[PDB]
Amino acid sequence: LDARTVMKTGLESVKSALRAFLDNAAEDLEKTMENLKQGQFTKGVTQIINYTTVALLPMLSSLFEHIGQHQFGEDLILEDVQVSCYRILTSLYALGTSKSIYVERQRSALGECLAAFAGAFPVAFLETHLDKHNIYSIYNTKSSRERAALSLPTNVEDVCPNIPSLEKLMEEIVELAESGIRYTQMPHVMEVILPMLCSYMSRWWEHGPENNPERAEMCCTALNSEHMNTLLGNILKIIYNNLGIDEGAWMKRLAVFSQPIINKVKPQLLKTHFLPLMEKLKKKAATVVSEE
Repeated sequence: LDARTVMKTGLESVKSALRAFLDNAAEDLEKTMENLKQGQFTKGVTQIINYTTVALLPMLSSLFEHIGQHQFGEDLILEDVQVSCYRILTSLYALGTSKSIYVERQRSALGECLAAFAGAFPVAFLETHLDKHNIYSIYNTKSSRERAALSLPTNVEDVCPNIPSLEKLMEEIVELAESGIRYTQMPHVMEVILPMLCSYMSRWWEHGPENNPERAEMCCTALNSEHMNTLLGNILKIIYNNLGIDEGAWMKRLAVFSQPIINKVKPQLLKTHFLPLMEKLKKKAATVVSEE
């Protein structure tokens, strides 16, 4: 797809076709939300679950990496498509924090779908405090009247009710890392939360005002080099605390997720906390696990 040219000059028929596609995808995701929450007992529900997990989540996630790495978020996701994507955040977060043996089988694809969408998402849902600067904000663009006219929560805190902000997600991550409990105790965080903020920072770090000193601290997201240091600290702490506990392929997926993340790491600041990773990964190298 070519979101740049499509948005700059495109026919309204195909325009509305794409907006209707996104709205219908969000609608299908929402109806799947309510009926897996109320549908613990099982089939049309099984048919729509198969539809979701086989086509809908994967192709949407693929479009998400597309938008992210082609940088097409600067054109396509602007007006009411981002409120559809707010609803998609609510859906995918409900999936991530959802506790269900039925979904435990396909939570693996859920993690990559969340990672892709957070990488492609143009609104700082994690920086609720500073979202006034974001020109992409539906609150800035839609305006209060059209916001109340449509289905907007009218609050930057309420735009994602159960979705936590970056600061409280960070305190949750550091608290669970300090606790250092078994992987099977609380897997959902490791295979859902981590990829989302990893992709989020991999996008928004160069959007950080530290990268562009001009227009700083009224730029759109304050995700600092100290923030990426903090998430490196989190990565090291959880990986060390869960080396011993039965590990898994999901960490190899997390390490692939952190591969773009460790690219931001200077190869000399690499050492003294990846040199510990050096030694505790190559004295433990008799495993299928591989990094770097």
